[PDB]
Amino acid sequence: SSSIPMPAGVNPADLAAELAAVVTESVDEDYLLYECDGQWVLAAGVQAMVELDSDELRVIRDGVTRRQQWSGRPGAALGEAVDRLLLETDQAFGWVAFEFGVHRYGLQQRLAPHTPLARVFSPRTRIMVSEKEIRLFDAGIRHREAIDRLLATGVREVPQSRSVDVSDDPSGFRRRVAVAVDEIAAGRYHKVILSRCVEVPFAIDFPLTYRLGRRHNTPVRSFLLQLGGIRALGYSPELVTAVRADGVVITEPLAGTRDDLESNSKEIVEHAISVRSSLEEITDIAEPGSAAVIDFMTVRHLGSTIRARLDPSSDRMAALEALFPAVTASGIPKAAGVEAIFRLDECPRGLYSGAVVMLSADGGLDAALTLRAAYQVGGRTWLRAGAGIIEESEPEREFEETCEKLSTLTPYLVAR
Ligand SMILES: CC(C)/C=C(\Oc1cccc(C(=O)O)c1O)C(=O)O
Repeated sequence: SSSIPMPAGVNPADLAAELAAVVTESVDEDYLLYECDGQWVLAAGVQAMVELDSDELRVIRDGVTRRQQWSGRPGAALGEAVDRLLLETDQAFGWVAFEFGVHRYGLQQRLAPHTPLARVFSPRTRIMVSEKEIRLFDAGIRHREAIDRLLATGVREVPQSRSVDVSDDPSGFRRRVAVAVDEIAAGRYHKVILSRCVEVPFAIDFPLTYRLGRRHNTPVRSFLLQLGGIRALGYSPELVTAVRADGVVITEPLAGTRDDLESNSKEIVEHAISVRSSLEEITDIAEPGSAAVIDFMTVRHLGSTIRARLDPSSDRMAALEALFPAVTASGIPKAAGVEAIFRLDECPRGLYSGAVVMLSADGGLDAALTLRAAYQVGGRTWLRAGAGIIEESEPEREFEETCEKLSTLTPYLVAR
């Protein structure tokens, strides 16, 4: 490591995002910026890439692709490969698709071939930005020069945003909600989350947009990425899993949102069910006795925090797998909710309702639930937002709730 104190009057998110823009202009490299506990970590460059797909795992280093057959749990396959990366570097970063959480409910055979489950990479360089300092790991000369240039000029002003209409319902979200409700009435499941996609008809600047949104959102984690043809940014509302080096496993389910919240029976029940659900799953991977709800049904939303100690027969990937996908983005019971999503949502979800991850050689894992994000693939730019569906839900109300959820990003999109 090296370091260079943070200039006063400069916000770490803005600076980290600018650095992402700057390094991109000069070196034209892939990156992932992850915000975690006051540290904005820019993982710059891909030294080695792990691609996990439904049919194959690939490790790509220096343009050389090494393909792998895998069977069993996706977590084991991802885990084995990632552990290898972590022999050479301290951290690895990436995203996990929603579809990583399909084998667990037996739904894998429904995936098309070459369906992406995770992309995890070890970076060439790491730059960490906190209010206190800027830390450099394995920064070469262009990277050093790039930081210097940024520090020398300081951040660009964010241009004004360009609006998008989210009123159109091309995917029949209203119709699909109606269908889900009938099934719920019919006892197929209690809850399911469904979503819609709102195309953005103009290109956006991802780093400038991420900065604008960040000012106006307060998330558990945030991310900006340019990774393998995918561009994305997001302020994750929820922590799916964290594993500490000492083996403490944390998960933080949230079933609150829109006093009345703390007393509302519907919200209370919905929450209690997730907490109980998280506990059971965490129980699968936990040292016997260790699992506890340390904060319960506290309003933050309504959130609880569940703790456990990872069992020695178990590992970080298995813990993520056990907790995947999050209830908040699937439904109850989880197997039925997931199956319903396959039928009733536009798949494959990919990054939506998945996780963005940071892993460490010390056994660390940090996984954040991906909602409130924007994406660019191909020439396609879009947003995705969803709602929880229960027997009582009405489609028009649900449509507006997605609208509300999309207003986290809609006012803040900078073009280019
Ligand atoms: C913290 C978080 C889990 C709580 C909420 O947020 C969401 C839940 C499900 C889908 C989305 C979405 O944006 O598509 C979402 O934002 C909530 O409204 O309950």
